[PDB]
Amino acid sequence: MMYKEPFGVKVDFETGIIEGAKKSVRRLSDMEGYFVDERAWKELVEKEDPVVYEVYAVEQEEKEGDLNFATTVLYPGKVGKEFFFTKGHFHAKLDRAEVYVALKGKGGMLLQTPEGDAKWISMEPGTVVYVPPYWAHRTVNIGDEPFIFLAIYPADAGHDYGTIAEKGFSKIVIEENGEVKVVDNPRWKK
Amino acid sequence: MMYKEPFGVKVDFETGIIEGAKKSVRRLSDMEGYFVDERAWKELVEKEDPVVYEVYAVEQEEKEGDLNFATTVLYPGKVGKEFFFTKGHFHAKLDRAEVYVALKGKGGMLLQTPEGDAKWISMEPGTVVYVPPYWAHRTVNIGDEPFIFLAIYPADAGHDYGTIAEKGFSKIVIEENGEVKVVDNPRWKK
Ligand SMILES: O=C(O)[C@@H](O)[C@H](O)[C@H](O)COP(=O)(O)O
Ligand SMILES: O=C(O)[C@@H](O)[C@H](O)[C@H](O)COP(=O)(O)O
Repeated sequence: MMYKEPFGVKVDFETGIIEGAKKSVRRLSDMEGYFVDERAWKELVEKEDPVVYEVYAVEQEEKEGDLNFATTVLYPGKVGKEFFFTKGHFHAKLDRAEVYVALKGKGGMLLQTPEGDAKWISMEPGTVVYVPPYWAHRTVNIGDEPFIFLAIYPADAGHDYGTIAEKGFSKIVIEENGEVKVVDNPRWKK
Repeated sequence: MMYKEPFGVKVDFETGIIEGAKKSVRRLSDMEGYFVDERAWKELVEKEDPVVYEVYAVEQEEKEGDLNFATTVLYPGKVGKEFFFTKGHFHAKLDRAEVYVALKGKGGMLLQTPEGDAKWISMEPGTVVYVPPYWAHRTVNIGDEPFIFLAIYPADAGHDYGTIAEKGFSKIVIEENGEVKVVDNPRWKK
């Protein structure tokens, strides 16, 4: 058998860039049907179509017991009142967990069960977040600078984006009167 | 079914302390039969019996797909010429991986296959280390201050300390003439 080669990689905690990893880019135009204010979404796409987030991932062959890791740089912004976020997903193998480490900026995680119950966990540098089996998860940038974090997750966890793409999360994170709010999603189908 | 509660915990990157986690302490006297210079080991135990390392672990019920994480504070020191290190272990389920994130200080990882081939990966703050399936792993502090890191690993990986307790690693990390060396272990049985 081949024993895979151990390695180290440099991660820059100031930029989130993983040396040699290769950036994946999600622009606002890649996120139709995600934000509550659909007209605000369309206008910002027309005017700018900004980068919402970038991901640097180091991934193994899909195998039980193995581990992937990735950084994300989630840029600051709003679509209407709603802060920039990641698409969010369940695992394909639902019972897989994740562990996140916040590195820079100010943000948080929205989590949701298949039944639709949602939780918010605030994230500042040094916060480690336990993403349990069976929960979907989305990260949100509530500040004025990039929100940067590292995620470690099973190599065989896979992705279910579709469920979230259709239903969204049951809570949204917005700014009103200069204050950040977590509130029920008015468009939540269930 | 119960969906486990998501949570965040504060990790202090300067001290490695995980809030609320509860310290496990490994003193030099807990490591008989680990260092090459057995007389140097015995003398330092008699004179001081220093703390070699402390671990703060956040662990789940042993279940496929779930994740544990832990910090270690590996203190600076030598037993003779040999730098302080962790005991080191294989997983009980051998094909489980780990991911480490170096936070503070200067150190590195020694890895070894069941066949006895060994690898060294240098670790400074920001270095992420991929610990592959089937490898044993030990961390080493090659500097003058605590070496602090975070590890994420499968909840069902388990521990095999016994193999390492009897055979050691095939390489040692020492200081000679003010320079750090990685060299063959003269006492390596195989
Ligand atoms: O481990 C993870 O889930 C992350 O690396 C995310 O994939 C990343 O933050 C981007 O979010 P999403 O995959 O939901 O678009
Ligand atoms: O994930 C790990 O393996 C670490 O948390 C180690 O357990 C820790 O560094 C202590 O080393 P050992 O378990 O080999 O005594």
